[PDB]
Amino acid sequence: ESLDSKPASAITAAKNAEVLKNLPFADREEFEAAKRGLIAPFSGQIKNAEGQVVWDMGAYQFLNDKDAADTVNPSLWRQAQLNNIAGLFEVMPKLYQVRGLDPANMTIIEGDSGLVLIDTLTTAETARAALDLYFQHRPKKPIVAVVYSHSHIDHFGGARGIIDEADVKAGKVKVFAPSGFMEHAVSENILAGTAMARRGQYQYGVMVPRGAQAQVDSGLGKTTATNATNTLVAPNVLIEKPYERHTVDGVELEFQLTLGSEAPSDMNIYLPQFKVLNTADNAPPAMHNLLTPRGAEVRDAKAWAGYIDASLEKYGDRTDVLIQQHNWPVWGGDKVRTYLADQRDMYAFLNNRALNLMNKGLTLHEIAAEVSKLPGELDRKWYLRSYYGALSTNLRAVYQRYLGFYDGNPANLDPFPPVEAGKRYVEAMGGADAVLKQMRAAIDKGDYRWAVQLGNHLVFADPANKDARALQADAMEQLGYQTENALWRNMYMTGAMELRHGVPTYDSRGKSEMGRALTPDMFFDLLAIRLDTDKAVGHDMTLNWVFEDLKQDIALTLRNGVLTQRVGSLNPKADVTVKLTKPTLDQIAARKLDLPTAIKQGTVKLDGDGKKLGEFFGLLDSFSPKFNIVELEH
Amino acid sequence: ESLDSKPASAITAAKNAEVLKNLPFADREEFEAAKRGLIAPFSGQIKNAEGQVVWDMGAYQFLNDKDAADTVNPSLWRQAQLNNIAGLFEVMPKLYQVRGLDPANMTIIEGDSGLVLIDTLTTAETARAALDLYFQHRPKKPIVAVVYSHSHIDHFGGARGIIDEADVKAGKVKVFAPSGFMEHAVSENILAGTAMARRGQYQYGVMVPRGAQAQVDSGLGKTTATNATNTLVAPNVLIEKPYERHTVDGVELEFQLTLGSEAPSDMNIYLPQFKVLNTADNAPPAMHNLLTPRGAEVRDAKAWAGYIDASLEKYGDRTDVLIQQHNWPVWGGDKVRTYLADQRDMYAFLNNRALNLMNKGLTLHEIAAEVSKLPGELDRKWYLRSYYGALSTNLRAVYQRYLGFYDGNPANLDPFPPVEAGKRYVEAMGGADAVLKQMRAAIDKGDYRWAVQLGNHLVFADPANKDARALQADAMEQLGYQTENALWRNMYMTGAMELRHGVPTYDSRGKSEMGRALTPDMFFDLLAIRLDTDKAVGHDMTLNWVFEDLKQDIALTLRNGVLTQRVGSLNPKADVTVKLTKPTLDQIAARKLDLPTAIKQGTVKLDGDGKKLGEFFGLLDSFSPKFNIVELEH
Ligand SMILES: [Zn+2]
Ligand SMILES: [Zn+2]
Ligand SMILES: [Zn+2]
Ligand SMILES: [Zn+2]
Repeated sequence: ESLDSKPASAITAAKNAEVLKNLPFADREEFEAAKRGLIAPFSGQIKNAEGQVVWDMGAYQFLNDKDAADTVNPSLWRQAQLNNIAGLFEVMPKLYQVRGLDPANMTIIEGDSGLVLIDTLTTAETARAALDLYFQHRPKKPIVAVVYSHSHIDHFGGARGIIDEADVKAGKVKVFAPSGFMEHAVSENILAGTAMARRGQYQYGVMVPRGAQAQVDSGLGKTTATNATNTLVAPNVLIEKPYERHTVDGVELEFQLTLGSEAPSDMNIYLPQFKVLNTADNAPPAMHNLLTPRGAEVRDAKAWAGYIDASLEKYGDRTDVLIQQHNWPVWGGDKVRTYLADQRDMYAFLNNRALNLMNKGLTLHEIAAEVSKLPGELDRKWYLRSYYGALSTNLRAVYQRYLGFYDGNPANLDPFPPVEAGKRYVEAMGGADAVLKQMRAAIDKGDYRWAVQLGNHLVFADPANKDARALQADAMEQLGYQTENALWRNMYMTGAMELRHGVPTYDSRGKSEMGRALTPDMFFDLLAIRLDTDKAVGHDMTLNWVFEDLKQDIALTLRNGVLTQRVGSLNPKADVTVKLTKPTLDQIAARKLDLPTAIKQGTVKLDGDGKKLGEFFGLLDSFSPKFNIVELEH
Repeated sequence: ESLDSKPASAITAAKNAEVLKNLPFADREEFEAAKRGLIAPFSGQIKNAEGQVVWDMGAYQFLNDKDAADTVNPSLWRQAQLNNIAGLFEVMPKLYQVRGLDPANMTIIEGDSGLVLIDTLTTAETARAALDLYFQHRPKKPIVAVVYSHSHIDHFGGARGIIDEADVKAGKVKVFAPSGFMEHAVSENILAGTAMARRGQYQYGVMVPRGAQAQVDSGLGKTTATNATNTLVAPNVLIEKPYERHTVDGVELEFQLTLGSEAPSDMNIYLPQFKVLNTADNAPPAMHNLLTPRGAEVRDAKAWAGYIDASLEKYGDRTDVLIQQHNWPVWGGDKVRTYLADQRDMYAFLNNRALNLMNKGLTLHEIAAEVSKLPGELDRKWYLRSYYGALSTNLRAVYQRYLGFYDGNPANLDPFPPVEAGKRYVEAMGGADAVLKQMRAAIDKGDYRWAVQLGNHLVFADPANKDARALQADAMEQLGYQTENALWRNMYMTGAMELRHGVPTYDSRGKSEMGRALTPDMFFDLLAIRLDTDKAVGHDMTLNWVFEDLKQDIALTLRNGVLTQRVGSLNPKADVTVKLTKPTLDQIAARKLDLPTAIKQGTVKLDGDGKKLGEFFGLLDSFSPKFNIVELEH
């Protein structure tokens, strides 16, 4: 049995051929929108300080000006080509977008004395790349204001690389965000972060080769940046009212809090002077995720559609062009009004149809099966295709949000873990060789869907079964070939790759400098997750922390192996008090500063049982960002 | 194959005998707390207008002063025995509680001139019955104020039976609520209502007969009311700040907002005069659900633990007795502080341990299997047992909250619907007879857990297979006999019953009057759900609605078979304009008033396409509330 990337099968290639028939020949239209406004194209490479490639558009050369392979769905192929159109873009004078040098875009407005920015890109390396391309056709000006459209890494991540941390702590540089920015940014990207990062490797297929048999696109971009630095710098102006007009450096900004939609903290941005609406990530030219593959809190389709409807109302007529922080803009008032209404109708449908079926008694997989397409004319639009988010996932995601993972059927109340259930299903079907045969029968029958369900149990029951991995991976690869959904493809490809070759060595949050923005309370929130309950039981203790610089007081309490904290108080009878400053912690947190060293320097002062601090730090786990996904631990 | 309720199996009874030894012997402590303050006991019946029974405590007589049967887990039997302690209780002079006439409790505070209430129970009938019992021992006074402690039907559903709609509308009776009450109460109980009510039939085993081989208790109560009226009356004063003091009828009320925890809209109530804390449903004497079986939004254990630690800090030192809106109070400051400390550690642990393992790479069923108990002394407390919420469910609920239903493994990206998967697995195992063989072997082995997974496949493949159904029911029954979890037992019993004798004809929301509180926007949010998209595809149209009494305008738009709405505006080019009143709408809504009848009456003015209004109402589906759960749909 082979561990090589197989070609498209008879059945795969045919399925893809059929798609050519079913796709509407209203082509070129969108291509015209992709290309319009282009100044300096980019098809090169971006490197970090050590010389490693962080972004590389050149690897996608194969998509360009060619027809679709059988190893790719034609619809996705098209979308993949569109995201290939990258570089520097003029919308209107004084208004620029840098596309295809990050999964995200960067919108820069040429202010009076300086510059106003919308979004910082994913990484400090891409951000400075973006600006570098800008300054190369436009005059050099400093940065007066930055706009975080949402609490998403691909937008706040490139921050520290283009703006100084202290100009924001002082106020010389104003930074605009949505309400509850910091609390949600740190949850998604830090508190469940190790899981999120690793699952994310599947979402964008980051370690998967770029080719027609492998990695082609990520729907709203190509993929993400590799071996680069995730930064985080907290905002100084928190927009908390539903609408707000602010003015800075001679630019008028109309903000629309779209909280709870695409991000838990998210806002749109309108520019009166230009007659332009920035929907951020709220209306991309592809169905978005209500539940992201990397893992996040479910999003609200209902609120999502209302916010789009609000945009359509409040700015629908006074807009000539709509620009987003992902993909190309849409030109002409008529077209934006139609676009937004279709976008609204989409998310509204997801919510309403799912809720319709729920009250009809359908369970999440039933619903996903029963709704095969968007209703009416929404089906025929290129910008509502399941390229990023899946109609199916999204329908399940509504059931999740309103009712949960449990389907109501007591037979699904307490499912067996994958290893347990695998072993039992294999036995039930006659053992390894019996299922292997059934797998082959299904791969020949071109039922790759069932083959993976079959193979999954087997690989989990016996991960040493080399013929099971090879088969499972082939079945997945085929599913990746057939799928319209750029994200699904990435996941099926990364699946196959890791079934075959194991888990590659790479940390998504290796270079990360996001722990700088962490307040002490967010830090101890992290330590609570880090703490090993089982070891910690028996070692009950209380710890006082006084942050002399921030004049902050936190009371940590470890009881029954559970860690809890009180911000703004101190326990009198605490076992130890730790007097220090934010930066001192910062270096203990990034492992720069040795425990016994710190006490000698005078940088950490102790009152009580010092051996308690040491023993408390001993009780912390560290998380490997390199865990198994398609086979069992470790 | 038999369809009768089977007795305990040798392994089941054995398992249940072992519980006796491992349960802590410090019984009686909890009984003394439940009995304390009892004035008037209740074991009676409560009946509706048509004389049907809505609530019967005497049905549980079998539990009283008797030892546990082999068909019920001893720990649960204890819990059941405590929930049998029902009636009117004095907490302190001027402070009374009505327990065990409803799944929830009623707190009654005697004021300067009238009565201050906390929660109104589930139904008009029970609520009236609670006040009867009170007035039978305390002086008849009017209700001056009501407090909705959270947006759960067991706390707001009985309001209309005891206070007047227009009195609240005017401001004579102050009704307090936590921020966003209406929004979340109408969402959970009306928008997703038919699903939630039916799934709720399982959660409380409503149609399951009460006895040792069937229904016995529901953790924080016995069950819910049957054949009763759910009401809803919108509050007039909303608590928006984290803490608020209010004095009404000479009663000092401190509110602590605890939004996101047990309920989206939720708060605690401190009574400084008394030195008592009402923790509503935030600290019941049992683990609570982070994800409820009936179905609702996931709950935030992190917040949950945080709010408790807040109560502990801000009220723990000035609290002599803690009272709850379910179960008995806890007496003694030292005891309440221990109690709240333990409860906080619990929800903190749930969140933190799950998140720990998540970052370690474990999936939801893996973490469920890995964590078998609460840590340290938390395991040893009666008030933290999984009687209501399950430890496994809650662990899975943390996974759901932060990551979602998808485990990251692409094999599980696109699962088959129950029927599809069932037919395939059955085939893969060698068809009905072969799987029935395997089922039989599993029941003999005492593997009731595996049996139900096996049988579910079969029953869904062919719901006419009476052996399958009968076996699956027996296995479900044993699982029910074994479980400590009141909710799970209910679910397993209801399932076994419906597998055997089908779904009985009962509407939980039969007498419901919750549509009366619905404002027009709410009513249209409901219609968009009710709308049949396939049908309404092709009938695109626009409707203006003007509410003469409310002075409110609503712009309905139906596009691509999807219904959206705009509040505060009218579209000038609408196919029709309707000018009416809220009462008028209600009567058409409750089906009491025909369409053409109303038009004639002058209560409904049309402006445009008259035919259109008719063709719009004929596009809405009706939900049957009797859908199958343990087998595929009708
Ligand atoms: Zn985003
Ligand atoms: Zn983005
Ligand atoms: Zn509740
Ligand atoms: Zn309750």
